[PDB]
Amino acid sequence: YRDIVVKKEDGFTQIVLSTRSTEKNALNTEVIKEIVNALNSAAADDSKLVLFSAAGSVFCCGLDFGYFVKHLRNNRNTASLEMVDTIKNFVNTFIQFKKPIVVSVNGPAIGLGASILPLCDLVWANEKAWFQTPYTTFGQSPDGCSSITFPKMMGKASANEMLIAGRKLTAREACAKGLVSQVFLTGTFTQEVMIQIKELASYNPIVLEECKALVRCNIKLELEQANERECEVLRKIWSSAQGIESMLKI
Amino acid sequence: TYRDIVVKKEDGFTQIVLSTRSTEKNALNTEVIKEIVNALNSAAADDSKLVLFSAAGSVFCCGLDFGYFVKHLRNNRNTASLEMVDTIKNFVNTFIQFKKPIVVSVNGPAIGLGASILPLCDLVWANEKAWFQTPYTTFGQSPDGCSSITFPKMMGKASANEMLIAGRKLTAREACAKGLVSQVFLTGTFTQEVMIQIKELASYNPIVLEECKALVRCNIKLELEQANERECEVLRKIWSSAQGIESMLKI
Amino acid sequence: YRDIVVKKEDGFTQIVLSTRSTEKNALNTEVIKEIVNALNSAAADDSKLVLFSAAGSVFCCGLDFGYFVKHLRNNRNTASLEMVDTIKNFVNTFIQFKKPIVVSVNGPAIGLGASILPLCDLVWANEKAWFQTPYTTFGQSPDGCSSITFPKMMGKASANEMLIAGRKLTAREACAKGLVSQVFLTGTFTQEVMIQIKELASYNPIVLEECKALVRCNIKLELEQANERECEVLRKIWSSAQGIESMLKI
Ligand SMILES: [Cl-]
Ligand SMILES: [Cl-]
Ligand SMILES: [Cl-]
Repeated sequence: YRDIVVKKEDGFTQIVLSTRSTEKNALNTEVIKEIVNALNSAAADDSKLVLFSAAGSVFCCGLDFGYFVKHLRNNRNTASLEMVDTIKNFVNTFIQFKKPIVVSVNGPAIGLGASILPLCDLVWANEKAWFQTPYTTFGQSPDGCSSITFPKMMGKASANEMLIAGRKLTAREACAKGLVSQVFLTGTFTQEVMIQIKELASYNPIVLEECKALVRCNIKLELEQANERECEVLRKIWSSAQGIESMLKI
Repeated sequence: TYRDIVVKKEDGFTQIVLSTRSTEKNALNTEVIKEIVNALNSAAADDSKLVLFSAAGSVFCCGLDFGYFVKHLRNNRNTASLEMVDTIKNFVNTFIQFKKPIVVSVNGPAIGLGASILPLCDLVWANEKAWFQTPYTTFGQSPDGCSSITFPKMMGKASANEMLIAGRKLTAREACAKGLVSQVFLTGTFTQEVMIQIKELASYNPIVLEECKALVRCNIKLELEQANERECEVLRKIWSSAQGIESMLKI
Repeated sequence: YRDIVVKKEDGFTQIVLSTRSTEKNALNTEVIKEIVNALNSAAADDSKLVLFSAAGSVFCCGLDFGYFVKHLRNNRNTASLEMVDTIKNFVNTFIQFKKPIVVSVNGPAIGLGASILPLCDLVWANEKAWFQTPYTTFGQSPDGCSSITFPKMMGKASANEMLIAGRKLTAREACAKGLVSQVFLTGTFTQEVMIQIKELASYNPIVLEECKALVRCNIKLELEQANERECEVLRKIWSSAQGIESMLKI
């Protein structure tokens, strides 16, 4: 791996976002493929859970648009179709993943950076982290199943303040909305996380998987279907003159 | 031309102002419902990217005008309840089918049917002094506007029932904590803040706006139509009963 | 009876948990069979609604596992089936119940004492009450349909802070999450519940039965299947060696 660090500790595996092929941990095709491959290996591991974290001032600014736009500019529906396929499979990996994923957010989560969070099982955020899905600004419709997961958590109209209006949520605001599930003090953030993760790793593996399987059970199909619907709209938008024009805006 | 509402076709948005003259406090009667349906239908058809739905006076909407309805019900109960139920069902259905985003601006109390329609819109912008109430149990009715499912969806069932059964009032800030309101504004800058935020929304791409709304409502639109049918059948039963009329007369 | 008091007042029946057979209103087979009997009776009453309350320092500390681990020790195959069957029928009684159930929580609600709350219609809690489902310390999968009701009400990530992380919620934070529906000041708690309950019981019977029917019809089938799936998983955990090893800790 070039763009992530994977550390298999006592009963859990840390996947750390730490990109060098991109800035601010943006996701290009190759970063996404390392994540998918690291997750696939943790699934085959004897890890009980995954900690998903990031290094740097930003957690994840989401899709690297500079990278995708260059590909989209030799033409056409092709680059469009490939990029959606990549996003589709990325989101699905999270949807299908059987072990708990605890996400540690120590900086802004933006776009696909924020929209995959509700696909995880616990979301622990530094009080300094913030969250946004500036879709209307990007000129796209929702990704990461957010068209269903934001309304389920916070209700339609609060979901829309993020999906339609593009508003930033502080960590505390996102937690009252259900997007973050626990807020931590900045000074002691990383040690607070490790202590609580080692506690979680100390529990029984069968009860952790069975609890996730029972919460997973009814929601999985809905998420697969949301992802499919989201991807179909992105295919349409990203192969339109309009959609391409929008992605080109910085 | 409209008697009870004002429609403003603005820069990339349509503005529908509830401003009734034939009822008090923006109460809804048959005639006010039909104008609103009509205005929505026209906004659906023209090149507005979105609708701003608002009100004038000291209340947003006090819901159904029961003084107006109990008079017809008193004359022919079987026939008048079918009518009442048809117009409400179709009022609600108009909001369920509307494909463009509806932003509602609430600048005073929203009561009964005036609160229960809010969850069918897309953003709910409230002045800090607005409050919200569905006193169905006080009125002597069951839920309307799909609130039987939209309130449990946004709040959880028990919190839903504090509004649906217990008849409790929510300030704008506590309605915001429960998902019914989505943004709260200081009273001093309410309408100017609303107007700037609406123009920035109207600056966005129409296809992005409508696709996003379509995606969000996809797995729920059927559920809403079905709730509205269920609700209105119970309402038909209650408003055609001796107890129902009596309850309505005491409002 | 022995462990409960039934009080049939003007338009409502009150069921009071005050256990002598267990400590802190914990549930054994006998306490559970009494609650089921009271409920079935109340369903046949002319009462418009049920008030469910408790006496003592705690509301309900959940399953009495010191009682259960005992009978599981010798006959480790069929004592589990017996235990899960009692639990499944206890939960089903709430799922099926047709009149409103208001629950009054005047102290901690722990484990199955907490997870049955979402099955009732209103949950009035003293500000001093707190809520916990410490399943992963118990070493069990969720019970009471918490696998679907906690996620539905508060979002999946917030739900897992309870389901997986075993976190305690005060009455106020349980109210922000949708689990409690009204918090009361402690000095007048009792007075206020009785006043508000007689208020509710003064409403038209037809309209109370119908708001409950309109809320209930969309969700009951889901609740029944969650119960079935939760019970199956508990069959397995509680009959396994590591399960019984878990059940031993007070
Ligand atoms: Cl950096
Ligand atoms: Cl006025
Ligand atoms: Cl005691």
